[PDB]
Amino acid sequence: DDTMLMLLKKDNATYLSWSTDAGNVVRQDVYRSTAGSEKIAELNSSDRTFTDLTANPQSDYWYWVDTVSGNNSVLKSNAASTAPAAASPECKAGAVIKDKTVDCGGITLGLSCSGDSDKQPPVITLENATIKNLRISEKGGSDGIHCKSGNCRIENVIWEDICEDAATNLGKTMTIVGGVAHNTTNGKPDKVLQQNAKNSHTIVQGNFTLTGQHGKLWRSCGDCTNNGGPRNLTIISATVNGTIDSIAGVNRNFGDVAEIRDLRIKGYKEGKPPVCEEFNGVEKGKGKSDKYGEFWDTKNCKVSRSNVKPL
Repeated sequence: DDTMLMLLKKDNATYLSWSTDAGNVVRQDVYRSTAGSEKIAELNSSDRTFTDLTANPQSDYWYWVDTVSGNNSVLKSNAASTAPAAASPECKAGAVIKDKTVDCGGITLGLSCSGDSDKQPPVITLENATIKNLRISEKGGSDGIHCKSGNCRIENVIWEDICEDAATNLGKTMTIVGGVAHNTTNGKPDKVLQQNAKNSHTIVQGNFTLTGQHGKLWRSCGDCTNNGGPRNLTIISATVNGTIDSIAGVNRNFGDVAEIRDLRIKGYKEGKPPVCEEFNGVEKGKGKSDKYGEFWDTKNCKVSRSNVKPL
């Protein structure tokens, strides 16, 4: 077994993100160098990120995560450094990966970033496939990672700067596990997740973390050509350590369901940001998509106020 730990020192914080294949985990421990290191956090079994706000900004640090399994075995990750100093051969910029799992070993990949609104090429295309331990470059964000078909998993990816989208789902299920996505504001509104296919499901888990200044996490298209649903989103666990305009927008009439379980937002107050907003979805050229507002515990917004907590 191995745990791959990566970090992003950015936005006055140090973000840890990792993937592990250790089965049956019950606890995770976070260590930071300073008697060669100290335990700075004890975590649940499912988180795959951690935000360190107590580190000295001027110092360079090393980090470790330990996972504890049911057989009492403790697995230590690689040491990860905030300062600079194995990858699958298929880990290339613009690659199309099919029916397999690919470990990029923490390398950085990227194409370019236009700045225009037209569709940009994905840095990675997944067809019923999984990618893990990858950094998408600041200058080559392009259109991030695409799930083109089947079931895709996106595990421990760090978006240094979202270009067009972070991830786009056309398949059956797209599951994001841990990872960290940075964005800077400003001409389309910024958005993290993109999901145009119907009968589709995007899952966000492992405490996937947004940092910087964001627009929307996710919005089912309100006025697209051949619009319809259901388009589904499930946030098992996520953290927004920064600003964001809104979380999830669903079309009430097309059966979209946003289910949100464990959402943490910096300085969260009800309505700031709105969490689940319901809209009327329309066909392109047949009016605008009206906003009904923010809702809780409805057929389309499966989220309770207890599912969202400040930070």
